[PDB]
Amino acid sequence: SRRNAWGNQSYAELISQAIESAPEKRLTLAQIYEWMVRTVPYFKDKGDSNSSAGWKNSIRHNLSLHSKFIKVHNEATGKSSWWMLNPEGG
Repeated sequence: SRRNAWGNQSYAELISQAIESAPEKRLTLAQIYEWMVRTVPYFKDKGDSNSSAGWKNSIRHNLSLHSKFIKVHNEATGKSSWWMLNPEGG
């Protein structure tokens, strides 16, 4: 309701852009976080503060909710599961 500024875009859309931006089309959980700061500098100010741990959890709900994302079995012995968009469309 009070969304504005860069755009009332949903986080699912911003996460899709990051994966779509990558060539292999694959990113780990930590990469989404770093990419958001890169694709959304407005978060650089919070990086110097603990408040960073807040918005990061919100993203975690999107990864679990909306099967839009598929889980990948990391060969690194499940060190960091890779997130990918479903190939049925996108």
